[PDB]
Amino acid sequence: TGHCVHMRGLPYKATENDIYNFFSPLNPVRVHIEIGPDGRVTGEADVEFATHEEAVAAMSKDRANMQHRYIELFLNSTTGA
Repeated sequence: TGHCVHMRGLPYKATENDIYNFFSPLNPVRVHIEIGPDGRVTGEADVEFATHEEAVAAMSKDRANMQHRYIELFLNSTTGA
């Protein structure tokens, strides 16, 4: 669908909208929210953006979700998309 950006270490309140609205005030053109059982555990997701430029603006704050603390936030795409 879009660009995409990866996340590992997500908390017991992980949701698709949770993860991308902390990545920043961004708009993923898609999300996949991916975890242990049901959205509560170690989460392991990827999110699909309006370009390396939407997603690199996500690459600005990393540490910033889990009770103020950190997730493996990393690009994996190119602005093609």
